[PDB]
Amino acid sequence: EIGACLDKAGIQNSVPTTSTWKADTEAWNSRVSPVPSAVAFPKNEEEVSAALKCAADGGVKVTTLGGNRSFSSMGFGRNDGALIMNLKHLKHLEYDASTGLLSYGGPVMISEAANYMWSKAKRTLPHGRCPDVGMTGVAASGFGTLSRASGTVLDNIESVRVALANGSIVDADAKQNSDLFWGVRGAASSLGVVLDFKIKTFDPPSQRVTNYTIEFNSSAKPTQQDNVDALVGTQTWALSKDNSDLLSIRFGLNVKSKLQGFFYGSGAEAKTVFDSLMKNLPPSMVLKTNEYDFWASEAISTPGLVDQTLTPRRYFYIASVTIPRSKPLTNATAWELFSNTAFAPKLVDASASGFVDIWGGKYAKGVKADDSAWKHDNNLHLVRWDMRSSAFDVKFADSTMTTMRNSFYKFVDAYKASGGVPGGFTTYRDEKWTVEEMAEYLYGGGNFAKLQKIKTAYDPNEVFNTDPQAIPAL
Ligand SMILES: *c1c(C)c(C)cc2c1nc1c(=O)[nH]c(=O)nc-1n2C[C@H](O)[C@H](O)[C@H](O)COP(=O)(O)OP(=O)(O)OC[C@H]1O[C@@H](n2cnc3c(N)ncnc32)[C@H](O)[C@@H]1O
Ligand SMILES: *[C@H]1O[C@H](CO)[C@@H](O)[C@H](O)[C@@H]1O
Repeated sequence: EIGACLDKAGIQNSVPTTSTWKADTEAWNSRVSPVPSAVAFPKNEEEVSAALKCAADGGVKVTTLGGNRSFSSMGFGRNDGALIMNLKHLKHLEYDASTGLLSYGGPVMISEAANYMWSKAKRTLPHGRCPDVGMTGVAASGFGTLSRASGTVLDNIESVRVALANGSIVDADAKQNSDLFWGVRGAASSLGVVLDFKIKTFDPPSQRVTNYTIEFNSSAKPTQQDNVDALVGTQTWALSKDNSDLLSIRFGLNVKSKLQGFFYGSGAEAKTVFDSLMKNLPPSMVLKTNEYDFWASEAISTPGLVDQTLTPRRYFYIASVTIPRSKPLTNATAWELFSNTAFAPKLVDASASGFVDIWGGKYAKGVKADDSAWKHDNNLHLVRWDMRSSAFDVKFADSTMTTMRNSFYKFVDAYKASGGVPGGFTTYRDEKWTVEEMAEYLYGGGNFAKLQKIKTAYDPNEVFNTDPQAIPAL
């Protein structure tokens, strides 16, 4: 039926009959498998509106595909029976030297954007650390090595061009369709088919880049306390006058934790930075560094960048929260994090691992709660803990993910108990959030109500409600 309306309009489409149905509806997380009603492949903006009319006519719900690297298979549902908007014909990358803006859309990959910007203008741009993530999907937040210095991916979106539920295609930015743009910066999937993003680009912040590892020396016998002190001390440094936003810090959460990242600088500059950080750390930890040119370092931070490499599918689950600078970790809450992650009993049939990405810095201090639908003002930490099996065709029981989830939220609850009001990270959204949880974590500070108001205005028939976490209308 939906497939017949589409065929009527001249729109290339896949339905369960089509010989390529299986390949066209394969999501990245093998644990979450939406069966959609159809996949549309519009060739221009006319076909985008014509496909949405078919869905509106039929009552079919719509979601649109980015790079198909959702940690929770969001791009295909997750509810069954949706129309999938595959924008592969609208793929583009265009750098406007007058504005410094990169314009992009369709299933454009992080690695593709970086290689273009590099060979076009020897420039960089905010991006995550997986090469095959879609730039459109990661603009729901997006944390990279330069984010302490330059903001998240979402923070650098200057405008979008959106196809709406009734076929109108509009431009939105801070000056025009401003409430829709606000909503798109955090709830894009609930609001339109976004056909174009404009992200700000940057000259590399240094010629040379020092990548580093800080870890306990091989003879140290680190306890839980030693690990806590390394985390709290890293926090102390980031909050100190010694802090540099040119230092990315991924704090690997393990019984022998370690810090890894990149300093955008060389020579004595890095040595002064590393020195003030080490002096905040347990005395048994040791620093190791290497030095590369800027572009080579990008292939280190984003492995597989230069060959635009693909990531294997995973039987996967992630839970994540942000720590706002309004409640930094205390030794007690830092302790609860370790007890529930690295020092938790191992999972019977999955590997759990993760890190605290250190956030903070000047840019985040100047993000206001209401700058976007996604509330991300003045964050200090990004906590990620995930589980995976060894192979996409190897599963772990639901009860295993339950156990892991209850442990992580024991930490979150202790953090709350300490006074903290944890936030969320859209690209690391908890697939098991209720709406109550999704609003508190992603859309706090009264953002959610304003979000519903914008939803009710721009999609009142809930065409864009393919997921239990899609924003409901009034
Ligand atoms: C590394 C790896 C290996 C994976 C699988 C994910 C990673 C990652 N590294 C990350 C990192 O360093 N930093 C991050 O912040 N996130 C990282 N992620 C997670 C990744 O950012 C997210 O999973 C993100 O959702 C990926 O986006 P995607 O490739 O576009 O995935 P989908 O195609 O499934 O879309 C995601 C979500 O957004 C909606 N969407 C996409 N494109 C849209 C347009 N044009 N208009 C409207 N809505 C759009 C999808 O419908 C879906 O809800
Ligand atoms: C999408 O459309 C298909 C074909 O009409 C249905 O079978 C499905 O249940 C969903 O409504």
